[PDB]
Amino acid sequence: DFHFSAIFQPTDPHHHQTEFAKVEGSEKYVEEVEVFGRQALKVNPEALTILAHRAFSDVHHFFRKDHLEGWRRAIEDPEASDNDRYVATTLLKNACIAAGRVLPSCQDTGTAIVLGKRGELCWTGGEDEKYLSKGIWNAYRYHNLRYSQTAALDMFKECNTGDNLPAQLDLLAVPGSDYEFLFIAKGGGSANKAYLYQETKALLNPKSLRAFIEEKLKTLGTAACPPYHIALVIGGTSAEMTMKTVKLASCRYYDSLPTTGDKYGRAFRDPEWEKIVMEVAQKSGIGAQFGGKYFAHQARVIRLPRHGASCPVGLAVSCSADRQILAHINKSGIYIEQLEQNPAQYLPTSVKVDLKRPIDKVRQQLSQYPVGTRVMLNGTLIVARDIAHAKIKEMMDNGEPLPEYMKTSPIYYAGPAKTPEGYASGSFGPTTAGRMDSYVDLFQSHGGSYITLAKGNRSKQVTDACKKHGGFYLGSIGGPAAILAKDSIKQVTCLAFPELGMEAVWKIEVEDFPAFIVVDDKGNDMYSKTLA
Amino acid sequence: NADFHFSAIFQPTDPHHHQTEFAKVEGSEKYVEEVEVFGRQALKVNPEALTILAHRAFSDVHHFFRKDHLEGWRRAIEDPEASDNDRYVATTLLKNACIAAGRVLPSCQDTGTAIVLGKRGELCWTGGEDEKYLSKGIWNAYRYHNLRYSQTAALDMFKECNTGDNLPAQLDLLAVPGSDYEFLFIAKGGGSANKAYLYQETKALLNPKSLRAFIEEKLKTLGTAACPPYHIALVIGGTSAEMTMKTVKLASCRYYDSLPTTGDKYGRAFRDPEWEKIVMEVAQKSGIGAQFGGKYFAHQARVIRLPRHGASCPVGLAVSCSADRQILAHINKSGIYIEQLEQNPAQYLPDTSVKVDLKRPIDKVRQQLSQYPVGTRVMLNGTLIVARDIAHAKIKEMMDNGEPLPEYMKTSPIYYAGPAKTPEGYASGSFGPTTAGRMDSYVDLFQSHGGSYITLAKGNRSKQVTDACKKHGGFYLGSIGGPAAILAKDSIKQVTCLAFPELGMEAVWKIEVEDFPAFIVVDDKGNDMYSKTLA
Ligand code: SF4
Ligand code: SF4
Repeated sequence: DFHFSAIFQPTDPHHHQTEFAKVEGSEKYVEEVEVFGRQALKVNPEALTILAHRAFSDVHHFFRKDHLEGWRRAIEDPEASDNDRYVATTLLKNACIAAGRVLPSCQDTGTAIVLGKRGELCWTGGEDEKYLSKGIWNAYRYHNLRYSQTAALDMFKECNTGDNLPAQLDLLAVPGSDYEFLFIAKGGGSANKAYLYQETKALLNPKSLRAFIEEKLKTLGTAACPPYHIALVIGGTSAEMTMKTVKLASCRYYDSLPTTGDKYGRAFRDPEWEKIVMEVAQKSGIGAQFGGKYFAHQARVIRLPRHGASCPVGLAVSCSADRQILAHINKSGIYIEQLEQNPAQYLPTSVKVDLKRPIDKVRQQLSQYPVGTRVMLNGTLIVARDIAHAKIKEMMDNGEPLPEYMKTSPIYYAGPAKTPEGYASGSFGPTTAGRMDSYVDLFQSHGGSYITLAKGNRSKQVTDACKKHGGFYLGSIGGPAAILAKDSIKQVTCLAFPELGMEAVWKIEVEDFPAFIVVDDKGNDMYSKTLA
Repeated sequence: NADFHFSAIFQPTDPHHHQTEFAKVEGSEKYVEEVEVFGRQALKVNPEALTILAHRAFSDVHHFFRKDHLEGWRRAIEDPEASDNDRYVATTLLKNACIAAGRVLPSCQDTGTAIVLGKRGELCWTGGEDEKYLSKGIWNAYRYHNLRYSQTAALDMFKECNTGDNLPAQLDLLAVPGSDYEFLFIAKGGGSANKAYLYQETKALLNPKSLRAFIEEKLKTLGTAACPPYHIALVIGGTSAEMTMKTVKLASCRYYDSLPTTGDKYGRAFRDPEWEKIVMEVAQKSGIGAQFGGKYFAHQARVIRLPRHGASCPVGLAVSCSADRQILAHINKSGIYIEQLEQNPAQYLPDTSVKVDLKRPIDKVRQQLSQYPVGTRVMLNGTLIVARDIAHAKIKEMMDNGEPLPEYMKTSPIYYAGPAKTPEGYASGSFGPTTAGRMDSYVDLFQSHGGSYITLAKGNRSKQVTDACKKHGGFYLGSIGGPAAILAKDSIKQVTCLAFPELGMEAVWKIEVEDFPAFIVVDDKGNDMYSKTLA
C-alpha cells in the first residue's frame, strides 16, 4: 500500500545534457576502492579547492549557449524594438570583453553559492566547507573580482569581509560515490528579485493565475538587468523549499523534470504555462530594459505539491550576469561544465552631454529633451551607493551639511570591481536605483543629487522629487560592466569612506557613457506606461 | 595564501543539543555497527532505524510539548498583566494538551506537513535509501494513528487530489562531518507555514528607528490566523532568500538557541537578545493578545542577524503556532535517541457567556446574535455545516456554471474545518477550526445567494468580510484556534459526511456540537473585534 515517490524526478539527474571538461591530471586526487562489498571514492579534499577556484573564475568570463542565444534572438527578431537591439548588442559586446579573462562580465561578481551532493560512499575527510571556501577565496583574492559580503558586527554596525566570504554552502547527502555540484555566482540585484507569495486555492484557476502573473512580472521591473530567465514555482512543502526550487529553476537545473503530475505529488515542469509567462513578458512592453519585446529570455514554471491549507508561490529571475556552472568529481577526476568561449559568433540618435560644466548648465540642457532620449555623458561622475547615502543622511541629521561632492556632478550609483594591473578601472556598471529612492527628495531639498545615474525603474516619490526640485534620473544600461570599464571609464579615484571598500565614494572621469533619460524634471517617467 | 580564514556562518555552542533531554529507543543498538575503514571510524546503520525513528517522532510529537511552550501558556495564566481572554485561551490550550497527552487524539486536527532535517556524517553508512525508509516511517505514523492526510497532489496545474497518506514529506538530508546521523523532525501546520514571510529590504532599514517601525508594521500582518501565542522568529540578512527562510524556520524551532550573541569581521550569524526583547515588547504592547486581545501575542522571540551581500537585505518573519511540534533525534554507536517531551502537561495548570441554540431557523440565530457587540463570548449548540478551501471553490465553480448555491449552505452556520481521523469508539477525531481569511473571497458572493450568513473559524478577516456582514446581516464567529482535541472530546457529538467525499478531510461535513466556545468577531453592523489592534 506504501509507495515512495520522490518530489523531484528529473530524467537527467546527472546532467548528461551538459558538456564537461576534465581538469588536467585531476585523477591524482581521486581513488576508487571497494569497502565492505561496495564501490567507494577516496577524494583528496584539495580537489574541492581546485574545483571551486576554477568554477568561480570561469563563470565570470563566459556564458551558456541559451543565454547567448537569447541576446542574438533579441537582435535579429524583426519584432524587437530598437532599444531591445541596442541593449542586447551592448551585452553581447560586453561578453566579448569578458571572454578576455581579465574583466569580469559584471562588477557585481556576486555571492558564492555551492550546491553540493556528496554520495554516501564519497569520502573527502569531511572538511568540505573549509576546502571549498579556500578555493572561492582564491578566485576572489587573485582575480579582478569584487568583495561584496557585508559582515554584521552588531545589529547595525557593519564592515566588508574583504574576501567575498562567507559562501553559501549547501552540502546534501545522496546515494552513490560521486560528488556533484552546482556553483552559482549570484548577483545581489537578481537575488533581490526573488519573491515569496503566500496564496490560496482561489489562485488555482486559469483566469486568476494569469492575472497573478501579469501583476507580479511588472513588480520585477528592470532592476535586475533583463532579459530575464524567469522562474515561477506554484506550491511547495514550505516557503524555503519553494524559494530553493525557484532559485534552481532559474538556473535551468530542473529542466529535465517530467511535464505531468501524478497522485503521489511529484514536481513537474508546465510548458503550457511557461508559454503563457513568455506571452505576458512580451506583451508587457517592458522590453530589454528600455521598452520593447525582450523582457525575458525564457521561462521555467514548476508545479509542486502542497498542504491543503497552503499555496506558497516563488518568483525569481536570473539576470544578465547569468552565472552558474555544473561540476562533478568521480573516479576519473574533476569535471566542470564547458561554457561558451567565443561569444562573438552570436553577434550578427544620441545627445552628447558635457558634464565639465556647472551642474545647473547640465540640468538646463537635460531639460530640453523628453524621457526616452539617449544621452552620452562626458566628464566627472561622483560614485556613491547604499552605505554612503546612509552615512551622508546621518551627517545631515546631526546638523552637518550635504557634502560638496554631492552637488558638483551627477551621482553614479555603483561599486567597482578590482582594477586589473595597467587598466584604468575594473568592471564598473551601475547598481539598482530604487534602493536609494528614500534619499533623493531629502538630498535635493538640500541642494544635491539633482542628477542621478543608475539602472532600473524608480518609485513615484523620485518622480515627484525631480519635478519639485528640477532633477533628473538617467538610466544606464545594466549589465555591461566590462565594456564600460574598457571604453568609457578613464580615471578612478577614491573620494571618501575608503573603509567601505567597493561602497566608498568614488570620483571617476568618463567618456561616451551611454544612458537614457528615465525621469525628467517635469513629472515624466519612461516606465510609467509599461510598469503601471 | 595564509590571510585566508574559514568561518562557518553558524557556530552553535551546543551543536549536538546536549541541553536537550533524549531517550534511547530500547534495544536500538542492534541497528548499528562500528567499523574501521582506511583508519577511520565509521558506523553501519540498518536503514530500518530511520523507519523506526521517523515513526516514533511523528507519533509522539502530536501528543506532547516542550517545556518552554507549556511554560508560556502557564505564564499567560499567571501574569497579572495578562488579559482575561489571554487567560481563557491559554487555559483552553493547556486543557487541550492534557487530552492530547492521552495519545489517542492529536493536539491539532492539522497534523501538518512532515519535515525532516537530517545531517548524515560522511562515514555514516545507511545504504543510501534514507528517503524511502524515512518516508515509510512517516507513512506508518499517519496511516496507523488518528492523524490526518493533508497533502494535495497536482495532477496538472489546476487538477488536484489528496495523496491519501500525508506524503510527500520534505526531506533535507545534509552531508556533515563524522559518522553519526542527527535529525530535527517537524510536523509543520499549514496555517503557521503560511505565516512565513520574506521581505526584500535595504540598508535604509538597518537603523534602530526604521527597524523598530518595521517590526511594529510586520508583526500586525501575522494577525491571529496562526493561533497565537507565537514563537516569533525574525531573521535579518542572509546569503539568499531561501537561506533566510530556512534560518527563520529553524529559529522558530529554537534550533539556533546556542548561537553566539555577537558578530565578527567574518560575518558569522548571531542571536540578538536585545532585539528579541524589542520584538517581545512590540508583541505585548500591540494588544493583539492570545487571539482575542491582551498581552500574550507571543511566547518568546528569536532574532538572528545574518551576513548579506552589500546590495541585499532579505528579511524573514515566521512563527511557531500553538501546535508547536518539533523533535530532535540522533543515531550513534549506542543506538537511536529521541528528544524527551513533557508527558504530564497537567502540572502546568494552576489550581459570562451567551448560549446560542443553532437548532432554530438561521434567521432567528441572526436575530439573537444581532443583540450583542463584537467580543461577546458565545456557546454554540446544534448543527454546523463544515466546508473549507476546495469545497468553497467547487461551490463557486458550480454557481459560475449557472447552478444555485446548494441548500446545505443556507440552513446552518458554516464551520471552516477539516477533521483528522476518528479514533475507534469516538464521536470524532480532532476537529478544530481553519483560517478564515482564506475563504474571504466567497463570503459576499455566498451571502448574496442566501447562505454563509454565519461563519465560524479562527483568525482576523479582511475588510470585505466586514462590509458583507453589514450589507447582508451576517456574522463571523471566531473559535479558539488550536484546541482541536478538547473540541473533539467535549463539544463534537456527531460527524457525518454530506457532500464531496472524494475531498477527504476537505469534504463537506455535517456535525452536531454542544458548548462550542466562540467570540463574535464581526457583527452585522460594521464592527470588527480586531479593528483597533490589527489596523
Ligand atoms: S547583471 Fe545587473 S542584476 Fe546581475 S549581477 Fe550585474 S548588476 Fe546585479
Ligand atoms: S495550532 Fe492553528 S496554526 Fe497550528 S497547525 Fe493547528 S490550526 Fe494550524
